[PDB]
Amino acid sequence: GSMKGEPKVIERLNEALFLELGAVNQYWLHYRLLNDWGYTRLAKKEREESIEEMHHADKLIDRIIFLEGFPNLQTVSPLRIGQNVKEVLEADLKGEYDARASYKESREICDKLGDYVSKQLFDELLADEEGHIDFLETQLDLLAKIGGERYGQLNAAPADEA
Amino acid sequence: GSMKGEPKVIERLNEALFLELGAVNQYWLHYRLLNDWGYTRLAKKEREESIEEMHHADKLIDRIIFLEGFPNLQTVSPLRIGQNVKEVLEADLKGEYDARASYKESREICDKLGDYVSKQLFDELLADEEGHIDFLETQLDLLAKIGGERYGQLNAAPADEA
Amino acid sequence: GSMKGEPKVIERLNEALFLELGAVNQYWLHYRLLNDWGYTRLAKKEREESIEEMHHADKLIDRIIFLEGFPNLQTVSPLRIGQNVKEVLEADLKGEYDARASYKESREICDKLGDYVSKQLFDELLADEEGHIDFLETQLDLLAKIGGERYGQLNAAPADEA
Amino acid sequence: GSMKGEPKVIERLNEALFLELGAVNQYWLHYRLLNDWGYTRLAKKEREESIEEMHHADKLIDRIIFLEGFPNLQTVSPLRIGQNVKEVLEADLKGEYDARASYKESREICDKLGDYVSKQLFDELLADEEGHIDFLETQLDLLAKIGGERYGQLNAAPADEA
Amino acid sequence: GSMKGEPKVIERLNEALFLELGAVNQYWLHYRLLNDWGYTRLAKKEREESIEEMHHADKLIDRIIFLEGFPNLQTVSPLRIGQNVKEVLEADLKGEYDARASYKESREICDKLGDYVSKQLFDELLADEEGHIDFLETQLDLLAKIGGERYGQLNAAPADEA
Amino acid sequence: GSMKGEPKVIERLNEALFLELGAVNQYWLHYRLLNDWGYTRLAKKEREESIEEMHHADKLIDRIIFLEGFPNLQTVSPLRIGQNVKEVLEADLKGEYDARASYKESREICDKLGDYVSKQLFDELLADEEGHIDFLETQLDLLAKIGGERYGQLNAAPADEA
Amino acid sequence: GSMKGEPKVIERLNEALFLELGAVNQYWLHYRLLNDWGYTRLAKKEREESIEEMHHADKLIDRIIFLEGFPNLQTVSPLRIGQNVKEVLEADLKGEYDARASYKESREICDKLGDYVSKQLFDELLADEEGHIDFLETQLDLLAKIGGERYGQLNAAPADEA
Ligand code: NA
Ligand code: NA
Ligand code: NA
Ligand code: NA
Ligand code: NA
Ligand code: NA
Ligand code: NA
Ligand code: NA
Ligand code: NA
Ligand code: NA
Repeated sequence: GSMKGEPKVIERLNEALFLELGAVNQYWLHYRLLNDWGYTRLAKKEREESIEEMHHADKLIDRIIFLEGFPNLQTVSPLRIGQNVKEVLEADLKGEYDARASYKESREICDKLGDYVSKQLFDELLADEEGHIDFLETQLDLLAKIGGERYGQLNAAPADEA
Repeated sequence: GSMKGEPKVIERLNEALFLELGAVNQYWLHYRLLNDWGYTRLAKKEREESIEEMHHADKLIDRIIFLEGFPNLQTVSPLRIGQNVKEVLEADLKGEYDARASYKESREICDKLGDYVSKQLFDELLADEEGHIDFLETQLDLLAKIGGERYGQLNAAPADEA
Repeated sequence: GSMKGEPKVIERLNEALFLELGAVNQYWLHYRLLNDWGYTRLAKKEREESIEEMHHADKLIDRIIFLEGFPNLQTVSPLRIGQNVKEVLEADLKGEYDARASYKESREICDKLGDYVSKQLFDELLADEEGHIDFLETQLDLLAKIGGERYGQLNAAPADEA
Repeated sequence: GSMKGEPKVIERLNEALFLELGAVNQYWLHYRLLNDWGYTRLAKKEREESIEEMHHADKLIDRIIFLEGFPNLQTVSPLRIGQNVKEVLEADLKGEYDARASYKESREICDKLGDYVSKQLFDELLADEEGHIDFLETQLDLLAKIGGERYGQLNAAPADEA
Repeated sequence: GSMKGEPKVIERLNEALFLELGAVNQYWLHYRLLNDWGYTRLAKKEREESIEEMHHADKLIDRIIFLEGFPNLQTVSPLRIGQNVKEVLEADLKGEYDARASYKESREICDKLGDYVSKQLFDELLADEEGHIDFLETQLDLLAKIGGERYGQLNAAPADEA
Repeated sequence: GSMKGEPKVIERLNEALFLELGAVNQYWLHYRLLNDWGYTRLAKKEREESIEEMHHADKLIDRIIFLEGFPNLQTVSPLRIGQNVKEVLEADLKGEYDARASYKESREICDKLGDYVSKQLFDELLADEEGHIDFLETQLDLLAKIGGERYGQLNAAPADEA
Repeated sequence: GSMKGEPKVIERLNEALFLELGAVNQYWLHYRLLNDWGYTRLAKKEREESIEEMHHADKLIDRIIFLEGFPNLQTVSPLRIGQNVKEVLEADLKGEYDARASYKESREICDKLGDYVSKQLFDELLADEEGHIDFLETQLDLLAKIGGERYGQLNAAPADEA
């Protein structure tokens, strides 16, 4: 018996890790920019989401090592950095769709190759990303309906607690 | 002695139940839509009002069974589903006026037929619906005065607590 | 990228919602009847199960809206209303088998169409319904073995706590 | 201005008091008999119901004195005393129907004569009696369905807590 | 649908408000006079009753606004100000009878015009006023039986707690 | 509707139970041997793992009964009993690989036959066994790197707490 | 007045960030490898040090944004990944010396250009890195003196708490 994973499974896991490290760093930078712009409420959520992506990355790393593969943390996927509140949300949403599409294909490859526990891991990440797509599309819907300046005000703190 | 109710009283009670199940379901769907649109504060109130209508439905069911009638939960009254915040409030208000008018006529029929305890039940529901008409007309007054986009912002949560 | 679901997936979700609203209402009416008949212990469980079905309905509604579909709360599936304790259990069991069969087919359609998160939702509901089929078949087994009158007594409260 | 009530209103109030003192005493004796027969659970409920009828009697006495009438506590309405559990419930039910019919007629006379606060008092007692008719008819339904001996066992305590 | 009340209903509500503001002010002045005269116990009750009348006034104001009428707080009904303890009680009693008679007629007009929730409000105020007529007639009965000077002493505090 | 499972599904469930009872007993005996040899820390973990396998066996038994099959607890799979610390870990690892391979094939058969809830149960056990394979391969890696005598010392308690 | 930093200062800050993201990822992977190898005590320290490097990265990001520069999180410095405990410590030490040398040069450039607050930030990071060089050189000294296998045993947990 051996836990040596399928090379294609470890590749999909590393591709997920590539995207996850990009998302961690994009959310963390969006956090710092949003805070510097005054949108301290959205910034706090952005930092929470960076941390959620760190947990995803950690689960992927752990699974690759268990499959006796080598996790690649040397590179991170292309960042999309926004220059105003709406661009930040739109950039996050595009990265979420990239993750969604990647994990859907990955769960299918793991299933086809008989690695059902890795398949399960991609199924859990897929559900998590769809939840965050929910959130981001809701925020962009709200921003369109009440307008960007009111959306920014709603997500800014007053000066005595900024 | 017999608790067998007047057929016309059980009919009025079932007509109230018909409307009440419609209101439960309309408020619950309005809850889920409002939340998905970002108006998490109005959504929470909408869900509270759905639950209040469930309690009305439950009292009606209990009274019909006590009168040895058969409660009908198979059908629900026509739903009015809004597509923006103002339409949601307007749709709820129309259903409240339907309930108000139905319960006013029902208290009169129960009184005429000598079922004063059923009459009392319609009197309590009538007062409750008028309270909710108060609330909805106040919210629509506020929305007209400060404008729909500011009313939406007021009833939305920031992103770190949405 | 788009969260617009497959029309056939939203149809299966709405078909589940149709059945779920029927189950909510059947369990709630069975609750009120059982209580009126004196079987206050079985009534309390029936009301708990109605609430469990409300949570199922709520998850389905939320998923349909996320897929940008329109949840239908206007109609509810045909109710089976029992006229004694055993008929109540038998009627609930038939509705559970309807839900089981519907969700099994739905998980297969979602899987075939590539909506694995909706598939997951049907998988969780399927497990939940099978648990309730377990319970109902156990209760009907007990009722057959100790007899209906002893089963009724076991599930009735004494008069000072009824 | 004068609080001197209508003679016919005080008569209806005294007629209610007549019935209420009969119900107090019938429930209290049924309590002591049921306990002596071993049905300690039903006995405890019977004693609770005697006390509920004492509160009704007290409200009637207070209202008669406020109307400057003279409450009659010299006589009590005919008691119906059962000789087994089912007869006790049937006897209580007959007295409840007597009270119900009396209070319905009394609320109508008070209303016709313009004493709306006395009318209200009869409306509250009417609702209370209908609740107790609910309870008694439920218990008699249960007794018929599981049988009198099982109903007695259900409402008896074991010997170490009788 | 419209909550625009019947003009005659708003008139009755405003007539009640007229009397209620008079009662508030009469009880508050009677409070201050009684205290200045040394009857600190009766004064405290008088101030409590002023506050109870404020709550009545507030309910009336709220109902008029809900009916889309305009509450009139510009005028207050004629005050009856006593110059000794017995005159204070007699003056309060006369105002209570005025309120009682006004609310009885008002509940009848609201009922006739189909505004059963306003009718209910007058029914609740009517019961409340009859309770206070009870109290005042009891106090005047006591004052006649033990004599005015003993009644005054009973309702005065000693000098170290006056 | 019927919960009568596929005969091949109950066979796979019973095959899992066969292996699980073997693992329970192998871990429990390894516990007692390790303790007797002085390796009280590894012994405590071994006993914890026996109990984890008991929970697996219990879930399988429950599922077989729900499918109206008959759980077989008469036989247990071949035990591999080690005679030193490294052999104990190697023997546990071989049994874990047997369980892993059995559950992977079983999830595939349940899926093919349309029993997705039984499939889910094998998916959860599969993930659990892979976690324990992780642990055992890590311990064997550590034992090779620091040497068996140091690994034994690390997993022994001092004499005043052995 | 303007907070627009010197381009060369932002370059040094971004060069520090480049190294810091490499250190975060190297420590996090070393954490997961060490844990998988059984050295759970050293793994926990490695994860703590990854987090310390995250705080350094965060301070650098914040300072770059304050200087109106653009933080680069797209690339990370070359990782040195060890394949046994001693190589892990040696690889961490080499990265620490790279950071030390980079921050020493950076504090000198910031000082020369008159950005004393950025200079201060490099001075604080420099002190922090020298503390971690202290730790790593101490651990490598200990490993040489007691031997690698005893150093590994010392930094491994027993099986009941691994
Ligand atoms: Na993620
Ligand atoms: Na605003
Ligand atoms: Na209602
Ligand atoms: Na009337
Ligand atoms: Na369900
Ligand atoms: Na599949
Ligand atoms: Na009574
Ligand atoms: Na008043
Ligand atoms: Na197992
Ligand atoms: Na650092």
